[PDB]
Amino acid sequence: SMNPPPPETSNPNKPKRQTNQLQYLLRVVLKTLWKHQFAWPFQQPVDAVKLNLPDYYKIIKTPMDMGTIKKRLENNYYWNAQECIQDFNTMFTNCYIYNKPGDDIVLMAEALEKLFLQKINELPTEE
Ligand SMILES: COc1ccc(Br)cc1S(=O)(=O)Nc1cccc(N2CCCC2=O)c1
Repeated sequence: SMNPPPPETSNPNKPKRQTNQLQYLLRVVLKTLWKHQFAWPFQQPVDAVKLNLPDYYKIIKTPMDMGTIKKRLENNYYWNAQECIQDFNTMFTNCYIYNKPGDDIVLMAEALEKLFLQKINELPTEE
C-alpha cells in the first residue's frame, strides 16, 4: 500500500501520433539508456517497500521511470516527442530532488542524462 499505482502506459481517450522522432526515441534513445550499466534503478517505478524508502512518495508526487516510458513508447502513448522528453526529464529531476548530490544513485542518473542529451542532440527533424 506504500506504493502508488504506477503511471499509466495507455489511455484510450488521450490523443497520440506516431512520428519519426518518437520512433527515434524508442529505437535509439530508450534502447541506449536501457542497456546501460546504470539503467537498472530506473527500469521500473520506485518500489518504496522493497527499497526501504518510506518517505519517497511523500516527496516525489510526479513519479517517472524508464519502464513506464518504454511501455508508453511501445504503446504509442505520446502526441509528440516533447511529451516523451518531458517524461525523461521528470525522471532525472525526481532523482536530483530526492537524493543528495554525489550519491551513487545521482551519479548514475547524471551518466544516463549525459547519454540522453547526446542522443537527443541527434534527434532528426520531423518527417
Ligand atoms: C541503498 O540503495 C541504493 C543505493 C545506490 C543505488 Br545506484 C541504488 C540503490 S536502491 O535502488 O537499492 N535504493 C534506492 C535508494 C535511493 C534512491 C533510489 N532511486 C531509484 C531510482 C530513483 C531513485 O531515486 C533507489
